[PDB]
Amino acid sequence: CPGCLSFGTEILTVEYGPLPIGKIVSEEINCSVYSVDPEGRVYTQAIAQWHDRGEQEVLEYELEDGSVIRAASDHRFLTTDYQLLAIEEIFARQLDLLTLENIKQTEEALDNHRLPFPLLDAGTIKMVKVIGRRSLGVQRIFDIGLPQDHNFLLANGAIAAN
Repeated sequence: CPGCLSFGTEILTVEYGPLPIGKIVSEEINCSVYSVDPEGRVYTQAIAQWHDRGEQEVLEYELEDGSVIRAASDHRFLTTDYQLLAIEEIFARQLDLLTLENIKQTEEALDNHRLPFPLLDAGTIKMVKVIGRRSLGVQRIFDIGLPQDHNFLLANGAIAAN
């Protein structure tokens, strides 16, 4: 599973705040995530499918802002130019990840505006590079199915594909 994330990957949920994808899938939690459309606007959508994909090769990617992403080398994330590329590629080409700097402040703003709302008007964006990685072997992976755009915001501000 290319678009799978490790158990502990924290997804920013509307109703409960950050929750590990493994928990969301293991309990098949009905909740919504924050996603970005092709026009770069943020909106919420409820999870439609919960997938427990067993195990596969997972790497730990260390980000410039200190956060970390544990996923398959080819998992895609949103870049500063609005391209969904494999994190390994983002590391290899030293591209910048388009991320939200302050989650709390961003969610607060989105609570007082009509959605979808421009991601850049929601909060301050930070362009962070992926500085390194290291194999973790084969680990437990999961994925959630969304009804609209196949991406969602992580607790660290990064936007992961699905």
